[PDB]
Amino acid sequence: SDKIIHLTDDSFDTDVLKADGAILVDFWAEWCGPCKMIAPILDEIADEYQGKLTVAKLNIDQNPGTAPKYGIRGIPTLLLFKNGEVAATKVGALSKGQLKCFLDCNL
Ligand SMILES: [Cu+2]
Repeated sequence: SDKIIHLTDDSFDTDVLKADGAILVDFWAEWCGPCKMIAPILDEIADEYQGKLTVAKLNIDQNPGTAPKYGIRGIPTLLLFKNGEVAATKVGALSKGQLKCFLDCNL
């Protein structure tokens, strides 16, 4: 969890929208079982992809406003930004194999 950027509604424009290169933003909440299931998987990808992209999470309990500006309907939802614009999204829980499948396709 040391390799994962903590986002807030206020920090978002700077950390994501203005970042150069690729960011994988994880929308999640403590009440979200399937969001917690993929947290470890996300830590390994921060690891293995450390030279390719940044991983970020935004808690929707404590930050209610950013997700609607993206039409996100419930969590987990992963958004891949490239230079502050969404390139692709993946809704629902997934496995390690499915997550790197998703990444290896847009990097
Ligand atoms: Cu860590």
